[PDB]
Amino acid sequence: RTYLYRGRILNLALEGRYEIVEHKPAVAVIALREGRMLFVRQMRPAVGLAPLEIPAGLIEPGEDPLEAARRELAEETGLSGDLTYLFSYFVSPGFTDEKTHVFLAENLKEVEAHPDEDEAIEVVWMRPEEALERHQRGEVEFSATGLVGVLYYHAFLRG
Amino acid sequence: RTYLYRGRILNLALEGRYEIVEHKPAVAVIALREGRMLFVRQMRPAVGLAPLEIPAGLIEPGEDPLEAARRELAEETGLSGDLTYLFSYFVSPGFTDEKTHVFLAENLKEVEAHPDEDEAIEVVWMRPEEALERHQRGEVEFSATGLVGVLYYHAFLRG
Ligand SMILES: Nc1ncnc2c1ncn2[C@@H]1O[C@H](COP(=O)(O)OP(=O)(O)OC[C@H]2O[C@@H](O)[C@H](O)[C@@H]2O)[C@@H](O)[C@H]1O
Ligand SMILES: Nc1ncnc2c1ncn2[C@@H]1O[C@H](COP(=O)(O)OP(=O)(O)OC[C@H]2O[C@@H](O)[C@H](O)[C@@H]2O)[C@@H](O)[C@H]1O
Ligand SMILES: [Gd]
Ligand SMILES: [Gd]
Ligand SMILES: [Gd]
Ligand SMILES: [Gd]
Ligand SMILES: [Gd]
Ligand SMILES: [Gd]
Ligand SMILES: [Gd]
Ligand SMILES: [Gd]
Repeated sequence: RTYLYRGRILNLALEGRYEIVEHKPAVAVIALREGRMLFVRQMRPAVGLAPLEIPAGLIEPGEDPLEAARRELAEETGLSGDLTYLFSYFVSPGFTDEKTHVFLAENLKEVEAHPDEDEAIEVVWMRPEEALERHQRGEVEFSATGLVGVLYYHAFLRG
Repeated sequence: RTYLYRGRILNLALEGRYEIVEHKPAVAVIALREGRMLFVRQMRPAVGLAPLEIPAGLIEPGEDPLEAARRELAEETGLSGDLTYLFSYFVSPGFTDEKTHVFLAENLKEVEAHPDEDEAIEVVWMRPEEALERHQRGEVEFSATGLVGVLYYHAFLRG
């Protein structure tokens, strides 16, 4: 495996004829409250639009999945909760090793008296049914984390 | 956006401080039959293991999503069926523009008298319940397509 580029959140390498992109692992948090799921949107230069996602981020040096999940939820929404590990997935094993760990957040609580808002992120509480409905009409795009959250909801959280 | 590398299935570029990986779009096919979902496994150099996935592939030049879906299902499993577009998602909008289009395949039929097997792929018909169960114990890994298929099943195909 020879490297062509070593960067901030990724390295580009070649293994034979295989182009490989090493990428830090990540976390995603599904949070439901009063029939609404906590989605987030932000400027995504790579795609040129802001898809519907759920709180998520890269695991930082020194962090395990659970810890990164707590930090991302706290930093992007100013919330904490009781987290439960659900499952993980490789975003695109055909070229990258980025692995995402998904958690469920319950009993949401303000991290502090007056949470410090994240300017780069837009918090969007929305019924998972609406997110899917709108996506089906081509009105909104999904990130893998957003779609996984929506599907997980329909499969195990309704009622 | 300046390019550092132009390759076969991806280009590495820089947009300001953002590292961007342009990648061809892809397709995935969820197929259920007799309580079993059609999963596939193959050597994935990027991750060093063979996660549980569903028939999937890159959209080739000249193809639209539906056509690529038909080809991948045919080439990886030797099957055809009535396809229905379900939804799409960006695998990791934080660094790549790879977008995946998911379809449902019903009324599966042999593409030909004696289907030509794909040596690089391992076809694994398995109950989605078992896939999830085993993954939960750390016995098998999931690709985004595999997890999406499993969750979709639990949300809309049981009964
Ligand atoms: N990183 C790579 N570099 C060069 N050639 C590759 C690579 N990955 C696959 N190939 C070649 O392309 C052919 C398969 O093409 P695809 O139709 O795109 O399917 P595949 O890559 O096997 O799986 C596609 C989808 O699953 C996930 O891994 C990923 O998200 C991707 O969108 C194979 O015969 C293989 O030789
Ligand atoms: N391509 C990039 N290049 C350089 N810096 C980046 C990039 N993407 C994000 N950043 C920087 O990192 C910080 C955010 O880090 P993360 O915690 O990793 O979260 P984010 O990248 O915003 O979303 C993470 C997850 O969602 C999906 O887009 C993707 O699958 C990723 O795993 C931001 O302040 C931003 O400046
Ligand atoms: Gd984030
Ligand atoms: Gd972050
Ligand atoms: Gd504060
Ligand atoms: Gd609606
Ligand atoms: Gd494939
Ligand atoms: Gd293929
Ligand atoms: Gd044949
Ligand atoms: Gd079992």
